[PDB]
Amino acid sequence: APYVYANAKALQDTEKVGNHHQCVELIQHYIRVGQASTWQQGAAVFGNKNIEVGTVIATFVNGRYPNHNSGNHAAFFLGQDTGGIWVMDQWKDDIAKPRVSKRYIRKLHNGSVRSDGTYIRMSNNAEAYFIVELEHHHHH
Repeated sequence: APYVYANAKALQDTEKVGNHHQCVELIQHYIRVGQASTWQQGAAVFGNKNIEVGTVIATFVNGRYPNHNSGNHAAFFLGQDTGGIWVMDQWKDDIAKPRVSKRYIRKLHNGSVRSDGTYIRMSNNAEAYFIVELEHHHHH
């Protein structure tokens, strides 16, 4: 929890924002999280008993946001249960996603991280989501 938008729950039904209506641009409109290429993988979201409503979360692979992967995604955490997580997000599809809105991301059967660091159906895989953190001091 280094980024927590306390009003993330209020975003339901708002107009999509940013220059391309992309998932990262929703976060960036309200919070200066920077470019996703700078993010460091934080604690896992699914199962985490400490994550606060509004925490900025994202898909992470091998410690980093996978810009190279069509399944990359970012969102605001809303809550969780035994079957998945509720997030607040957006993306460019004006038909499936006309507004900023909540959706349920499930823990999939055998959906845990694979040896190469990847996840099946990653953006729709609750286990792919980690808290967005800052690079530590031992980076160069």
